[PDB]
This record gives sequence, C-alpha cells and structure tokens, in this order.
Amino acid sequence: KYEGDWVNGKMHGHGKYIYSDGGVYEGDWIDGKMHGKGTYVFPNGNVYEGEWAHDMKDGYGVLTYQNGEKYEGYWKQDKVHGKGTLTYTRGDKYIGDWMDAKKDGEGELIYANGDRFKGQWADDRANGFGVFTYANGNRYEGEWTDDKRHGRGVFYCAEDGSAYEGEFVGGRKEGNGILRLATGHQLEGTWSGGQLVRVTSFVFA
Amino acid sequence: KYEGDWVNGKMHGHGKYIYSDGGVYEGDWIDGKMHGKGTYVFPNGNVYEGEWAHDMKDGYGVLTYQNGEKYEGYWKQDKVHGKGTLTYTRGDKYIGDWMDAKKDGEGELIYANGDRFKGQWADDRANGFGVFTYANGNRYEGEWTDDKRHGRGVFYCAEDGSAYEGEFVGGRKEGNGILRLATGHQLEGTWSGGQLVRVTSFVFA
Ligand SMILES: [Zn+2]
Repeated sequence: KYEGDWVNGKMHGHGKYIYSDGGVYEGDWIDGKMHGKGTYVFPNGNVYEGEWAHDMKDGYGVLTYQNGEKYEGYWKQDKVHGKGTLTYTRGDKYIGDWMDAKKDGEGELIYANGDRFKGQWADDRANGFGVFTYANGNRYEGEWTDDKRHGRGVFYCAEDGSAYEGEFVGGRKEGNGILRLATGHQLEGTWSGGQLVRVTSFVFA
Repeated sequence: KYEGDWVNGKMHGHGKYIYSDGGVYEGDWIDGKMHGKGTYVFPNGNVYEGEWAHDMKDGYGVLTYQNGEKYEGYWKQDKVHGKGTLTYTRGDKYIGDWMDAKKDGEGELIYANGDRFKGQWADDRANGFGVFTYANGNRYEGEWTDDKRHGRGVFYCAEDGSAYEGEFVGGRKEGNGILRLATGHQLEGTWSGGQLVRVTSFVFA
C-alpha cells in the first residue's frame, strides 16, 4: 500500500508505504526509492528517523530500538558507519568511530556508574592503545586485545596510590612486572593470574 | 468520623476512623483505642499495616513510606524497636537491631551493588566492630566510629592481594601501619590522609 505523491511512473515526493512484512515508511521518495528524510517503523518495534538514499539508511539518523537501546549518528547504505553514539539500555554510551556496524577506529565508552574509557577499537572491541578510568580513581593505560587488557600496560590503584607496570594477558597481570608505590619505591616481581606470586627485588627512590 | 463497632461507650471491635488531620485507620479497636491489627493511611502518603496496642504501633508492622522506603519489623509504642528490615529507596536493606527508631545493636547493611556490611550499631551509625565486604572482594575488618572506619582495622585490596593493618581516622588510613603483600612480605610505613607517605622498613616472610 502506498499513499502519497507520484511523478512519472514512480513514487516521487512524499508518501506513506506499508511493506509486505508490516513495516511502515513515511517520508521522502525519489524515483520509487526511499530517498531524503523519513521515519520507518519496523515489525520488531525498532524505529528509524533520519536520512535515506537509494532505499537505504544513509546520512544522519536515529534508531530507537525496542530493546531500549538507541543509536544517533551516521549511516552508509543501511549500516551505521562513521561517527555515532550508541546509548545502551542501562545508560552506557559509546561515542566514536563505526565501520560496517562495528565499533572500529577511535571511540569512548562512558559508563553510567562513572567509569570511562577511550581508545582504539576494531571488530567491535577494544584493540590497541586505550585508557580506562574508574570512578574511584583506578586507571589502566596500555594495550588492549579483544576488549581485554592485553600487552604492555600500567594499572594504578588509587586506594593504595600504587601502580603496576608490566604485561597483561587476557585482562590479567602476568609475568615479570614492576610495582611502584606512592613513595617512589618499586618492587620487581612475577605475577600469575593477576596475583603477585614472587617478589624478586626491592628498588629504591 | 467513625464507622464501626461500639461496645459500652467506646469504640470496640472493628471500624474505620477518619482523623482531624486527614489520616484514616481501619482495623481493630479496644476501649476506644487502636488495638489489634489495622492499616493506617497517613496524610503524607505513608501507610502502616500491622499491629497496634493502646493507640500506638506495637508488635509487627509494615510501614510503606511514600518516598519509596519500606520498614518491615517490630514496633514498641509508635517507634520501630527490636528486629526489623529497612529497604531503602534504591534497594539497600538494613537488617538487624533497632532501638527507639535508631539502628542500635547488631545489624547488616546489604547494598544493591553487591556490597555488604555487618557490625555493631549505635545512634543509627556503625559504632564498634564490623566487617565491610565489597563486591570485587575488597574487605575492611576492624573498628567503626560514626559510620566511618576509625580505630584499629585491616583493609584488604583484592586487586593487589595486599592488606593494610593499622589505624584509621575518619575512614582514612592514618599513622604507622603495616602493608602485607600476597607473598607474605610486609612494609612498615606511615600513612597520612589514607596515603602512604613514608616507608620505614621491609620485613621478610
Ligand atoms: Zn589496591
């Protein structure tokens, strides 16, 4: 069903269209394709209000999911792409680069609880250098692989004023590391499974 | 206004009463006083459903506040008193002893975020020995004054597997303390404002 403007033999102008699956589009048409600005209500409850080109979401658009989520940002050919903000169901926001619907490039994750992250992303996960700052003041800085602390990094416990500098495997302190205390002293040791299992030396300030 | 049972010259039996301030009571009456079981709707929106003696809340009763809170437990002469559970607006529960509407005696505070406390209370605040366990695994054990860590105590950081044993002032590590690490080594030092400001010695396992 179509209720709107016709030009030549195509839908062209403004009009509402009801799709075979039950979706509904109201907005701009050009040569029989969704093109310009219009809103689209999906059978699953998702709603898109934004810009279309050649029957696809393209340009700036807002997708209010029914599962509570909400994306505001840029699209190319029906996939989020470029700069955009995802507000998760429970308040957390991602703000940064997207590629083919995946977080890829540079981005922030601002959590509701006060925590905050900024770093490199790839394949929808933290991959590369990034800083995680907790609300209490704890902070990680270093390499990430697959959303986990992984590689060379520094973790600072704001409670004790101390900092670990060493390797991380799968989000856990692993191997030979340095433990710097607030007073400047260091402890060289070996970590396994994120736990200090052997102290080898005590270095002075 | 009263709508209910009369015996002799007093309200006696079951009946509804509307008070000059707008409160409403439906329930049991004995010799013209609220006595037995009945619910009372307050002008401010608070509702009490429970037990009364001699015109006062006395026995077991539930007070659903309008500000979201909710007390389930025991009353004596219109004040919470004895064992009772307070569910705070945002999920936190106190479960333990009350005296004259104040937390006093032994009690738990089960927080929504996973944290948990149990210890001695006085004048509505933690006073005496008590253990605080955080969701991550951090743990305090020792003395409390006025809802704050205060006196001799032990604080364990589950991240670093380390533990501070020393004095606390106003919830902050203060003075000469011992810093025990997971491997058994200790660091004797001085803390000021919760921060390690001088390391005096390094003790072996
Ligand atoms: Zn720590």
